[PDB]
Amino acid sequence: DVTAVGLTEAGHAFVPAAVDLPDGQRVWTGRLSLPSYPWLADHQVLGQVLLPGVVWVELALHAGHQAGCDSVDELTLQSPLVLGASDTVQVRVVVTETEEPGTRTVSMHSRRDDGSWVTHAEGILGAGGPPPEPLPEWPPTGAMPLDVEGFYDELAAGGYHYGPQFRCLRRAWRAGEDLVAEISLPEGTDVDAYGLHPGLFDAAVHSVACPRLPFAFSDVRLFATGVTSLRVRIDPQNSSWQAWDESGLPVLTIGRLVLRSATGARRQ
Amino acid sequence: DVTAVGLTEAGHAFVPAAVDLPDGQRVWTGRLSLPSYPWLADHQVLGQVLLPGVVWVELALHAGHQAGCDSVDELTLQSPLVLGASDTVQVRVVVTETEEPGTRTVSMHSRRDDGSWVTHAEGILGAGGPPPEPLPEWPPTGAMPLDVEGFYDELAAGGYHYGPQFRCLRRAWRAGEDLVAEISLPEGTDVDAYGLHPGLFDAAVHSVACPRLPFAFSDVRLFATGVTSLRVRIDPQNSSWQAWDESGLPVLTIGRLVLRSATGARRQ
Repeated sequence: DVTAVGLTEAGHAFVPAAVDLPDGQRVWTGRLSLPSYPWLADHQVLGQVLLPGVVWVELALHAGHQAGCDSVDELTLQSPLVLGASDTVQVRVVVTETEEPGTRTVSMHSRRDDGSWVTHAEGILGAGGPPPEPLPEWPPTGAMPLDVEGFYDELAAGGYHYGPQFRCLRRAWRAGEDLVAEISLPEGTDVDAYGLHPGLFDAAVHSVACPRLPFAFSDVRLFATGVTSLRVRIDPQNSSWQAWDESGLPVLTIGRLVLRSATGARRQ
Repeated sequence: DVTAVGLTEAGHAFVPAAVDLPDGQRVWTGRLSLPSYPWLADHQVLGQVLLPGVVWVELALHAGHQAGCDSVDELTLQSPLVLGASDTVQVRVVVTETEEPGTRTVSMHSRRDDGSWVTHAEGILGAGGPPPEPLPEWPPTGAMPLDVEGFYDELAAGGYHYGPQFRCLRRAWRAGEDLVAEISLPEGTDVDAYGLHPGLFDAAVHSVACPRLPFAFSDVRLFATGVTSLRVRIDPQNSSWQAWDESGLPVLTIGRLVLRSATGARRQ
Protein backbone atom coordinates (compact mmCIF):
# COMPACT_ATOMS: atom_id res chain seq x y z
CA ASP A 1 0.00 0.00 0.00
CA VAL A 2 1.92 2.97 -1.38
CA THR A 3 -0.01 5.74 0.40
CA ALA A 4 1.97 4.82 3.52
CA VAL A 5 5.14 6.07 1.76
CA GLY A 6 3.45 9.26 0.53
CA LEU A 7 2.44 8.04 -2.93
CA THR A 8 -0.83 7.44 -4.77
CA GLU A 9 -2.35 4.14 -5.82
CA ALA A 10 -2.52 4.49 -9.61
CA GLY A 11 -4.79 1.57 -10.57
CA HIS A 12 -2.74 0.18 -13.49
CA ALA A 13 -1.14 -3.26 -13.62
CA PHE A 14 2.16 -2.00 -15.08
CA VAL A 15 2.43 1.23 -13.06
CA PRO A 16 0.73 0.59 -9.70
CA ALA A 17 2.02 3.77 -8.02
CA ALA A 18 2.12 7.47 -8.91
CA VAL A 19 4.53 10.07 -7.52
CA ASP A 20 3.31 13.66 -7.56
CA LEU A 21 6.24 16.04 -7.51
CA PRO A 22 6.51 19.79 -6.81
CA ASP A 23 7.83 20.15 -10.38
CA GLY A 24 4.33 20.15 -11.67
CA GLN A 25 5.62 16.71 -12.67
CA ARG A 26 3.86 13.42 -12.02
CA VAL A 27 5.65 10.08 -12.35
CA TRP A 28 4.06 6.64 -12.67
CA THR A 29 6.33 3.81 -11.57
CA GLY A 30 6.40 0.05 -11.82
CA ARG A 31 8.52 -3.08 -12.12
CA LEU A 32 8.27 -5.27 -15.25
CA SER A 33 9.40 -8.89 -15.43
CA LEU A 34 8.21 -12.06 -17.08
CA PRO A 35 7.57 -13.82 -13.73
CA SER A 36 5.19 -10.96 -12.88
CA TYR A 37 3.46 -10.97 -16.30
CA PRO A 38 4.30 -14.28 -17.98
CA TRP A 39 1.98 -13.52 -20.92
CA LEU A 40 4.54 -10.92 -22.02
CA ALA A 41 6.52 -13.86 -23.42
CA ASP A 42 3.71 -14.18 -26.00
CA HIS A 43 5.14 -11.16 -27.91
CA GLN A 44 8.44 -12.39 -29.42
CA VAL A 45 10.07 -10.87 -32.51
CA LEU A 46 13.09 -12.61 -34.07
CA GLY A 47 13.55 -14.66 -30.90
CA GLN A 48 13.52 -11.66 -28.55
CA VAL A 49 10.80 -10.94 -26.00
CA LEU A 50 9.97 -7.29 -26.70
CA LEU A 51 7.48 -5.20 -24.81
CA PRO A 52 4.84 -4.35 -27.43
CA GLY A 53 5.03 -0.71 -28.49
CA VAL A 54 1.31 -0.34 -27.83
CA VAL A 55 2.08 -0.84 -24.12
CA TRP A 56 3.59 2.65 -24.12
CA VAL A 57 0.45 4.06 -25.74
CA GLU A 58 -1.75 2.29 -23.17
CA LEU A 59 0.36 3.79 -20.36
CA ALA A 60 0.14 7.26 -21.93
CA LEU A 61 -3.66 6.92 -22.19
CA HIS A 62 -3.81 5.90 -18.53
CA ALA A 63 -1.54 8.69 -17.23
CA GLY A 64 -3.11 11.33 -19.46
CA HIS A 65 -6.60 10.46 -18.27
CA GLN A 66 -5.44 10.70 -14.66
CA ALA A 67 -3.90 14.10 -15.47
CA GLY A 68 -6.95 15.52 -17.27
CA CYS A 69 -5.59 14.98 -20.82
CA ASP A 70 -7.92 12.53 -22.57
CA SER A 71 -5.87 12.48 -25.79
CA VAL A 72 -2.45 11.20 -26.78
CA ASP A 73 -1.81 13.98 -29.30
CA GLU A 74 1.51 12.40 -30.23
CA LEU A 75 3.65 9.44 -29.14
CA THR A 76 6.87 8.39 -30.87
CA LEU A 77 8.61 5.15 -29.95
CA GLN A 78 12.39 5.01 -29.60
CA SER A 79 14.48 2.13 -28.22
CA PRO A 80 12.65 -1.18 -27.74
CA LEU A 81 12.49 -2.91 -24.36
CA VAL A 82 13.81 -6.50 -24.41
CA LEU A 83 12.78 -8.67 -21.46
CA GLY A 84 15.18 -11.44 -20.57
CA ALA A 85 14.01 -14.56 -18.80
CA SER A 86 15.84 -13.33 -15.67
CA ASP A 87 15.40 -9.60 -16.19
CA THR A 88 13.66 -7.18 -13.87
CA VAL A 89 13.22 -3.62 -15.07
CA GLN A 90 12.11 -0.41 -13.36
CA VAL A 91 9.73 1.62 -15.51
CA ARG A 92 8.77 5.30 -15.34
CA VAL A 93 6.08 7.37 -17.03
CA VAL A 94 6.91 11.05 -16.59
CA VAL A 95 4.19 13.64 -17.22
CA THR A 96 5.23 17.30 -17.18
CA GLU A 97 3.07 20.40 -17.35
CA THR A 98 3.90 22.96 -20.04
CA GLU A 99 3.55 26.70 -20.54
CA GLU A 100 0.26 25.97 -22.35
CA PRO A 101 -2.47 24.44 -20.15
CA GLY A 102 -4.30 21.40 -21.43
CA THR A 103 -1.04 20.22 -23.07
CA ARG A 104 1.58 18.12 -21.28
CA THR A 105 4.68 16.23 -22.31
CA VAL A 106 5.06 12.54 -21.52
CA SER A 107 8.09 10.27 -21.66
CA MET A 108 8.59 6.57 -20.95
CA HIS A 109 11.79 5.08 -19.52
CA SER A 110 13.22 1.88 -18.13
CA ARG A 111 16.28 0.83 -16.17
CA ARG A 112 17.84 -2.55 -15.47
CA ASP A 113 19.79 -3.00 -12.25
CA ASP A 114 23.34 -2.73 -13.62
CA GLY A 115 22.40 -0.16 -16.21
CA SER A 116 21.35 3.38 -17.13
CA TRP A 117 18.00 4.91 -18.02
CA VAL A 118 16.69 4.18 -21.53
CA THR A 119 14.03 6.30 -23.24
CA HIS A 120 11.36 4.18 -24.91
CA ALA A 121 8.84 6.85 -25.95
CA GLU A 122 8.23 10.60 -25.95
CA GLY A 123 5.07 12.50 -26.73
CA ILE A 124 2.39 15.07 -25.99
CA LEU A 125 -0.88 14.66 -24.07
CA GLY A 126 -3.75 16.91 -25.09
CA ALA A 127 -7.38 17.73 -24.42
CA GLY A 128 -10.34 16.24 -26.25
CA GLY A 129 -10.46 15.41 -29.93
CA PRO A 130 -12.86 14.44 -32.71
CA PRO A 131 -15.88 12.50 -31.46
CA PRO A 132 -16.03 8.86 -32.54
CA GLU A 133 -18.47 7.76 -35.15
CA PRO A 134 -21.11 5.06 -34.63
CA LEU A 135 -21.14 1.55 -36.09
CA PRO A 136 -24.33 1.37 -38.21
CA GLU A 137 -24.02 -2.30 -39.32
CA TRP A 138 -21.65 -5.24 -38.83
CA PRO A 139 -19.95 -6.49 -40.90
CA PRO A 140 -19.84 -3.60 -43.39
CA THR A 141 -21.52 -4.74 -46.57
CA GLY A 142 -20.17 -5.61 -49.84
CA ALA A 143 -17.40 -6.85 -47.51
CA MET A 144 -15.70 -10.05 -48.66
CA PRO A 145 -14.61 -12.58 -46.02
CA LEU A 146 -10.83 -12.94 -45.90
CA ASP A 147 -9.17 -16.26 -45.12
CA VAL A 148 -7.23 -15.69 -41.88
CA GLU A 149 -6.34 -19.38 -41.52
CA GLY A 150 -2.72 -19.63 -40.44
CA PHE A 151 -2.49 -15.83 -40.34
CA TYR A 152 -0.28 -16.29 -37.28
CA ASP A 153 1.77 -19.09 -38.83
CA GLU A 154 2.46 -16.66 -41.68
CA LEU A 155 3.52 -13.93 -39.24
CA ALA A 156 5.71 -16.47 -37.44
CA ALA A 157 7.52 -17.25 -40.71
CA GLY A 158 8.50 -13.58 -40.98
CA GLY A 159 9.85 -13.58 -37.42
CA TYR A 160 6.78 -12.45 -35.43
CA HIS A 161 5.87 -15.25 -33.02
CA TYR A 162 2.56 -14.30 -31.38
CA GLY A 163 1.68 -16.40 -28.35
CA PRO A 164 -1.72 -17.33 -26.90
CA GLN A 165 -2.51 -13.97 -25.30
CA PHE A 166 -1.81 -12.09 -28.56
CA ARG A 167 -3.51 -14.43 -31.08
CA CYS A 168 -6.70 -12.42 -31.00
CA LEU A 169 -7.61 -12.07 -34.67
CA ARG A 170 -10.71 -14.16 -35.43
CA ARG A 171 -12.33 -12.90 -38.66
CA ALA A 172 -11.50 -10.31 -41.30
CA TRP A 173 -13.12 -8.78 -44.40
CA ARG A 174 -12.07 -6.37 -47.10
CA ALA A 175 -14.55 -3.47 -47.09
CA GLY A 176 -13.91 -1.31 -50.13
CA GLU A 177 -10.40 0.03 -49.57
CA ASP A 178 -10.59 -0.54 -45.80
CA LEU A 179 -9.83 -3.53 -43.60
CA VAL A 180 -12.37 -4.69 -41.01
CA ALA A 181 -11.81 -7.38 -38.41
CA GLU A 182 -13.21 -9.09 -35.32
CA ILE A 183 -10.50 -9.35 -32.65
CA SER A 184 -10.92 -10.77 -29.14
CA LEU A 185 -8.92 -11.95 -26.12
CA PRO A 186 -8.74 -15.61 -25.05
CA GLU A 187 -11.46 -16.52 -22.59
CA GLY A 188 -10.67 -15.69 -18.97
CA THR A 189 -8.13 -12.95 -19.69
CA ASP A 190 -7.96 -10.62 -16.68
CA VAL A 191 -8.30 -7.03 -17.93
CA ASP A 192 -9.23 -5.29 -14.67
CA ALA A 193 -6.00 -3.31 -14.33
CA TYR A 194 -5.72 -2.14 -17.95
CA GLY A 195 -7.41 0.48 -20.06
CA LEU A 196 -7.11 -1.72 -23.16
CA HIS A 197 -5.26 -4.99 -22.53
CA PRO A 198 -1.94 -4.94 -24.46
CA GLY A 199 -2.63 -8.23 -26.24
CA LEU A 200 -5.88 -6.92 -27.67
CA PHE A 201 -4.43 -3.47 -28.33
CA ASP A 202 -1.55 -5.13 -30.21
CA ALA A 203 -3.81 -7.41 -32.24
CA ALA A 204 -5.81 -4.32 -33.28
CA VAL A 205 -2.61 -2.95 -34.84
CA HIS A 206 -1.01 -6.13 -36.14
CA SER A 207 -4.20 -7.15 -37.96
CA VAL A 208 -3.23 -4.58 -40.62
CA ALA A 209 -0.79 -7.16 -42.08
CA CYS A 210 -4.51 -8.77 -44.03
CA PRO A 211 4.81 -7.97 -40.22
CA ARG A 212 6.00 -4.61 -38.85
CA LEU A 213 6.21 -2.68 -35.55
CA PRO A 214 4.34 0.51 -34.60
CA PHE A 215 6.53 3.62 -34.59
CA ALA A 216 4.59 6.92 -34.37
CA PHE A 217 1.07 7.51 -33.01
CA SER A 218 -1.09 10.58 -33.48
CA ASP A 219 -4.44 11.42 -31.83
CA VAL A 220 -5.18 8.30 -29.79
CA ARG A 221 -8.32 8.24 -27.64
CA LEU A 222 -9.73 5.47 -25.45
CA PHE A 223 -13.47 5.71 -24.84
CA ALA A 224 -14.01 2.60 -22.71
CA THR A 225 -12.10 0.32 -20.36
CA GLY A 226 -12.49 -3.40 -19.72
CA VAL A 227 -13.31 -4.30 -23.34
CA THR A 228 -12.39 -7.88 -24.29
CA SER A 229 -13.66 -8.05 -27.90
CA LEU A 230 -13.43 -5.46 -30.68
CA ARG A 231 -14.77 -4.62 -34.12
CA VAL A 232 -12.00 -2.78 -35.96
CA ARG A 233 -11.86 -0.63 -39.10
CA ILE A 234 -8.47 0.29 -40.59
CA ASP A 235 -8.04 2.91 -43.35
CA PRO A 236 -4.58 2.92 -45.02
CA GLN A 237 -5.26 6.21 -46.85
CA ASN A 238 -4.28 7.94 -43.62
CA SER A 239 -3.34 4.76 -41.66
CA SER A 240 -6.14 5.29 -39.13
CA TRP A 241 -7.98 2.94 -36.78
CA GLN A 242 -11.47 2.87 -35.33
CA ALA A 243 -12.54 0.20 -32.86
CA TRP A 244 -15.97 -0.52 -31.34
CA ASP A 245 -17.13 -3.17 -28.90
CA GLU A 246 -19.43 -6.06 -29.85
CA SER A 247 -22.43 -3.72 -29.42
CA GLY A 248 -21.03 -0.93 -31.60
CA LEU A 249 -20.10 1.41 -28.81
CA PRO A 250 -16.85 3.31 -29.43
CA VAL A 251 -13.69 1.98 -27.74
CA LEU A 252 -10.61 3.30 -29.52
CA THR A 253 -9.51 5.78 -32.18
CA ILE A 254 -6.01 6.28 -33.62
CA GLY A 255 -5.87 9.39 -35.79
CA ARG A 256 -2.67 8.29 -37.52
CA LEU A 257 -0.21 5.42 -37.06
CA VAL A 258 3.12 5.00 -38.85
CA LEU A 259 5.03 1.71 -38.74
CA ARG A 260 8.74 0.86 -38.88
CA SER A 261 11.13 -2.09 -39.25
CA ALA A 262 13.48 -4.01 -36.93
CA THR A 263 21.02 -4.84 -29.06
CA GLY A 264 19.38 -7.06 -26.43
CA ALA A 265 20.23 -9.85 -24.03
CA ARG A 266 20.69 -13.33 -25.45
CA ARG A 267 17.82 -15.78 -25.86
CA GLN A 268 17.48 -18.90 -23.71
CA ASP B 1 7.46 -3.48 -0.10
CA VAL B 2 8.17 -0.71 -2.60
CA THR B 3 10.47 -2.66 -4.93
CA ALA B 4 7.32 -4.29 -6.33
CA VAL B 5 6.30 -0.87 -7.72
CA GLY B 6 9.77 -0.17 -9.14
CA LEU B 7 11.14 1.85 -6.21
CA THR B 8 13.94 1.41 -3.68
CA GLU B 9 13.65 0.77 0.04
CA ALA B 10 15.38 3.82 1.53
CA GLY B 11 15.83 2.78 5.18
CA HIS B 12 14.62 5.99 6.86
CA ALA B 13 11.58 6.29 9.11
CA PHE B 14 10.35 9.54 7.53
CA VAL B 15 11.17 8.70 3.89
CA PRO B 16 10.84 4.90 3.53
CA ALA B 17 11.00 4.89 -0.29
CA ALA B 18 13.29 6.40 -2.93
CA VAL B 19 12.40 7.12 -6.56
CA ASP B 20 15.30 7.20 -9.00
CA LEU B 21 14.39 9.24 -12.04
CA PRO B 22 15.99 9.58 -15.50
CA ASP B 23 16.52 13.27 -14.68
CA GLY B 24 19.62 12.39 -12.79
CA GLN B 25 17.14 13.22 -10.02
CA ARG B 26 16.41 11.07 -7.00
CA VAL B 27 13.36 11.65 -4.81
CA TRP B 28 12.78 10.36 -1.28
CA THR B 29 9.11 10.14 -0.32
CA GLY B 30 7.08 9.63 2.81
CA ARG B 31 3.90 10.42 4.71
CA LEU B 32 4.04 12.38 7.99
CA SER B 33 1.27 12.43 10.59
CA LEU B 34 1.04 12.48 14.35
CA PRO B 35 -0.70 9.05 14.50
CA SER B 36 2.34 7.63 12.68
CA TYR B 37 4.90 9.45 14.87
CA PRO B 38 3.08 10.62 18.01
CA TRP B 39 6.32 11.88 19.58
CA LEU B 40 6.24 14.70 17.01
CA ALA B 41 3.66 16.34 19.30
CA ASP B 42 6.55 16.82 21.76
CA HIS B 43 7.85 19.76 19.64
CA GLN B 44 5.27 22.55 20.09
CA VAL B 45 6.03 26.26 19.65
CA LEU B 46 3.39 28.83 20.65
CA GLY B 47 0.74 26.10 20.71
CA GLN B 48 1.54 24.78 17.22
CA VAL B 49 3.02 21.36 16.50
CA LEU B 50 5.91 22.20 14.16
CA LEU B 51 8.22 19.71 12.54
CA PRO B 52 11.64 20.56 14.01
CA GLY B 53 13.88 22.25 11.46
CA VAL B 54 16.63 19.75 12.25
CA VAL B 55 14.40 17.06 10.70
CA TRP B 56 15.19 18.59 7.30
CA VAL B 57 18.92 18.46 8.05
CA GLU B 58 18.63 14.82 9.15
CA LEU B 59 16.84 14.00 5.88
CA ALA B 60 19.49 15.83 3.86
CA LEU B 61 22.25 13.89 5.66
CA HIS B 62 20.43 10.64 4.89
CA ALA B 63 19.78 11.39 1.20
CA GLY B 64 23.24 12.86 0.65
CA HIS B 65 24.93 9.80 2.11
CA GLN B 66 22.85 7.57 -0.14
CA ALA B 67 23.87 9.74 -3.11
CA GLY B 68 27.60 9.81 -2.32
CA CYS B 69 27.61 13.33 -0.78
CA ASP B 70 28.66 12.98 2.86
CA SER B 71 28.29 16.71 3.59
CA VAL B 72 25.40 19.14 3.81
CA ASP B 73 27.38 22.09 2.45
CA GLU B 74 24.37 24.35 2.92
CA LEU B 75 20.74 24.05 4.03
CA THR B 76 18.39 27.02 4.47
CA LEU B 77 14.97 26.58 6.04
CA GLN B 78 11.93 28.34 4.59
CA SER B 79 8.27 27.80 5.53
CA PRO B 80 7.65 25.73 8.68
CA LEU B 81 5.56 22.56 8.62
CA VAL B 82 2.62 22.61 11.06
CA LEU B 83 1.10 19.21 11.87
CA GLY B 84 -2.55 19.26 12.82
CA ALA B 85 -4.04 16.56 14.99
CA SER B 86 -5.90 15.27 11.91
CA ASP B 87 -3.32 16.20 9.28
CA THR B 88 -1.55 13.84 6.92
CA VAL B 89 1.18 15.28 4.72
CA GLN B 90 3.13 13.92 1.77
CA VAL B 91 6.83 14.77 1.97
CA ARG B 92 9.50 14.84 -0.74
CA VAL B 93 13.28 15.14 -0.65
CA VAL B 94 14.53 15.98 -4.14
CA VAL B 95 18.21 15.52 -4.96
CA THR B 96 19.43 16.78 -8.32
CA GLU B 97 22.82 16.35 -9.96
CA THR B 98 24.59 19.50 -11.14
CA GLU B 99 27.10 20.46 -13.81
CA GLU B 100 29.83 19.98 -11.18
CA PRO B 101 30.21 16.39 -9.92
CA GLY B 102 30.39 15.82 -6.20
CA THR B 103 27.92 18.70 -5.71
CA ARG B 104 24.14 18.27 -5.79
CA THR B 105 21.16 20.43 -4.94
CA VAL B 106 18.56 19.26 -2.44
CA SER B 107 15.10 20.59 -1.67
CA MET B 108 12.42 19.55 0.83
CA HIS B 109 8.68 19.84 0.21
CA SER B 110 5.33 18.87 1.65
CA ARG B 111 1.74 18.75 0.48
CA ARG B 112 -1.55 18.36 2.32
CA ASP B 113 -4.45 16.72 0.51
CA ASP B 114 -6.45 19.84 -0.41
CA GLY B 115 -3.37 21.95 -0.98
CA SER B 116 -0.30 22.82 -3.04
CA TRP B 117 3.38 22.01 -2.64
CA VAL B 118 5.26 23.99 0.02
CA THR B 119 9.05 24.34 0.07
CA HIS B 120 10.51 23.81 3.53
CA ALA B 121 14.25 23.79 2.76
CA GLU B 122 16.77 24.21 -0.05
CA GLY B 123 20.46 23.49 -0.07
CA ILE B 124 23.61 21.92 -1.48
CA LEU B 125 25.12 18.50 -0.81
CA GLY B 126 28.88 18.19 -1.10
CA ALA B 127 31.79 15.82 -0.72
CA GLY B 128 33.88 15.38 2.41
CA GLY B 129 34.88 18.14 4.79
CA PRO B 130 37.17 18.88 7.72
CA PRO B 131 37.90 15.82 9.86
CA PRO B 132 36.42 15.89 13.36
CA GLU B 133 38.61 16.44 16.33
CA PRO B 134 38.91 14.03 19.26
CA LEU B 135 37.55 14.50 22.78
CA PRO B 136 40.62 14.42 25.07
CA GLU B 137 38.79 14.76 28.43
CA TRP B 138 35.21 15.08 29.72
CA PRO B 139 34.03 17.45 31.04
CA PRO B 140 36.45 20.10 29.78
CA THR B 141 38.26 21.53 32.76
CA GLY B 142 37.99 24.76 34.43
CA ALA B 143 34.37 24.14 33.37
CA MET B 144 31.76 25.37 35.85
CA PRO B 145 28.58 23.32 36.31
CA LEU B 146 25.50 25.22 35.14
CA ASP B 147 22.15 24.84 36.87
CA VAL B 148 19.81 23.39 34.22
CA GLU B 149 16.98 22.85 36.72
CA GLY B 150 13.74 23.92 35.09
CA PHE B 151 15.61 24.72 31.87
CA TYR B 152 12.57 23.36 30.04
CA ASP B 153 10.07 25.18 32.26
CA GLU B 154 11.95 28.35 31.31
CA LEU B 155 11.75 27.50 27.60
CA ALA B 156 8.05 26.74 28.04
CA ALA B 157 7.48 30.23 29.47
CA GLY B 158 8.87 31.72 26.25
CA GLY B 159 6.53 29.57 24.15
CA TYR B 160 8.71 26.51 23.47
CA HIS B 161 6.95 23.49 25.00
CA TYR B 162 9.34 20.53 24.71
CA GLY B 163 7.72 17.17 25.38
CA PRO B 164 9.22 13.94 26.74
CA GLN B 165 11.06 12.87 23.59
CA PHE B 166 12.78 16.28 23.27
CA ARG B 167 13.71 16.93 26.94
CA CYS B 168 17.17 15.51 26.45
CA LEU B 169 19.40 18.06 28.16
CA ARG B 170 20.86 16.55 31.36
CA ARG B 171 23.96 18.53 32.40
CA ALA B 172 25.75 21.65 31.17
CA TRP B 173 28.95 23.58 31.94
CA ARG B 174 30.49 26.83 30.81
CA ALA B 175 33.94 26.04 29.37
CA GLY B 176 35.77 29.29 28.76
CA GLU B 177 33.67 31.03 26.11
CA ASP B 178 32.10 27.76 24.94
CA LEU B 179 29.07 25.79 26.10
CA VAL B 180 29.38 22.06 26.81
CA ALA B 181 26.51 19.72 27.61
CA GLU B 182 25.48 16.10 28.12
CA ILE B 183 22.31 15.37 26.12
CA SER B 184 20.54 12.01 25.85
CA LEU B 185 17.28 10.42 24.70
CA PRO B 186 14.73 8.92 27.12
CA GLU B 187 15.35 5.25 27.76
CA GLY B 188 13.87 2.92 25.16
CA THR B 189 13.75 5.44 22.31
CA ASP B 190 13.78 3.56 19.00
CA VAL B 191 16.47 5.10 16.78
CA ASP B 192 16.91 2.29 14.25
CA ALA B 193 15.45 4.18 11.28
CA TYR B 194 17.23 7.51 11.86
CA GLY B 195 20.72 8.82 11.31
CA LEU B 196 20.44 11.06 14.39
CA HIS B 197 17.03 10.91 16.07
CA PRO B 198 15.29 14.32 15.67
CA GLY B 199 14.65 14.72 19.39
CA LEU B 200 18.34 14.35 20.19
CA PHE B 201 19.40 16.38 17.15
CA ASP B 202 17.03 19.15 18.27
CA ALA B 203 18.22 19.11 21.88
CA ALA B 204 21.80 19.46 20.59
CA VAL B 205 20.74 22.76 18.99
CA HIS B 206 18.28 24.06 21.56
CA SER B 207 20.78 23.58 24.40
CA VAL B 208 22.45 26.79 23.15
CA ALA B 209 19.75 28.80 24.99
CA CYS B 210 22.37 28.01 28.56
CA PRO B 211 14.42 30.20 22.73
CA ARG B 212 14.87 30.42 18.94
CA LEU B 213 14.54 28.24 15.81
CA PRO B 214 17.34 27.08 13.49
CA PHE B 215 17.42 28.89 10.15
CA ALA B 216 20.59 28.30 8.09
CA PHE B 217 23.05 25.39 8.31
CA SER B 218 26.53 25.20 6.83
CA ASP B 219 28.89 22.19 6.65
CA VAL B 220 26.96 19.50 8.53
CA ARG B 221 28.49 16.02 8.78
CA LEU B 222 27.20 12.92 10.56
CA PHE B 223 29.90 10.41 11.48
CA ALA B 224 27.81 7.77 13.25
CA THR B 225 24.25 6.45 13.32
CA GLY B 226 22.27 4.98 16.20
CA VAL B 227 23.73 7.29 18.87
CA THR B 228 21.43 7.85 21.86
CA SER B 229 23.62 10.05 24.10
CA LEU B 230 25.91 12.94 23.17
CA ARG B 231 28.66 15.17 24.53
CA VAL B 232 28.27 18.55 22.84
CA ARG B 233 30.51 21.60 22.47
CA ILE B 234 29.04 24.86 21.13
CA ASP B 235 31.18 27.85 20.09
CA PRO B 236 29.22 31.11 19.55
CA GLN B 237 32.21 32.88 17.96
CA ASN B 238 31.23 31.15 14.74
CA SER B 239 28.05 29.44 16.08
CA SER B 240 29.50 25.95 15.55
CA TRP B 241 28.71 22.56 17.08
CA GLN B 242 30.74 19.45 17.78
CA ALA B 243 29.16 16.33 19.23
CA TRP B 244 30.77 13.07 20.40
CA ASP B 245 29.27 9.92 21.88
CA GLU B 246 29.77 8.85 25.51
CA SER B 247 33.14 7.32 24.53
CA GLY B 248 34.43 10.41 22.73
CA LEU B 249 33.98 9.13 19.23
CA PRO B 250 32.82 11.80 16.76
CA VAL B 251 29.10 11.90 15.90
CA LEU B 252 28.18 15.30 14.48
CA THR B 253 29.71 18.56 13.26
CA ILE B 254 27.90 21.75 12.21
CA GLY B 255 30.31 24.21 10.61
CA ARG B 256 27.95 27.15 11.10
CA LEU B 257 24.36 27.55 12.30
CA VAL B 258 22.31 30.76 12.21
CA LEU B 259 19.03 31.06 14.13
CA ARG B 260 15.84 33.04 13.50
CA SER B 261 12.56 34.06 15.17
CA ALA B 262 8.89 33.08 14.81
CA THR B 263 -0.14 30.68 9.14
CA GLY B 264 -1.11 27.20 10.36
CA ALA B 265 -4.17 25.15 11.22
CA ARG B 266 -5.90 25.87 14.52
CA ARG B 267 -4.94 24.13 17.75
CA GLN B 268 -7.20 21.58 19.44
